[PDB]
Parts: sequence; C-alpha cells; structure tokens
Amino acid sequence: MATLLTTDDLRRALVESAGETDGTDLSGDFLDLRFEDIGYDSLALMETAARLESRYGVSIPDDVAGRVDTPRELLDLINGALAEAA
Repeated sequence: MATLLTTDDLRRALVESAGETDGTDLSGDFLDLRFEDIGYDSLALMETAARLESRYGVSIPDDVAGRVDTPRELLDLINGALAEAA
C-alpha cells in the first residue's frame, strides 16, 4: 500500500509549483491538453516534476521525461511505475 498520484493531486502540484492562475483553468479538462496548452512552461513543468518526486518518493528518468507530451501520459507513467513496486 502506498500513496498513488491522483487527478486532483496532479492538478494541485502544477499550481503549487507555478502559481500561474491567470487565463489557465485546470478546473476542467487538462489531462488531454499538452503542458504548453495549459500554459505551463517547460522549466515550471520540470519544477513540478520535482514536487512529484518529493511527495511520492519517486524519481523521473532523463530520457522518458522529455518523451511525454500530455499530463495524462505523465500520470499514467508514474502510476504504472508505482504499480511495478510491491
């Protein structure tokens, strides 16, 4: 048993990192939009990644980090990576 990454948790983490609360509303459908579509800069995005690692005790690999595009796939990746742990 461990604390998995949830929708709302992910939604919070993006906000907690950036703080950008103008124009971009994650109160709807964000998982299907790309990071740049939800108004998140690459730098602020990787800052968010550090927050994920710090919370769930995980770590995101170099190559796969730059191979994602939408939040959904990021969520799926870390969820699946946790699912491989017992």
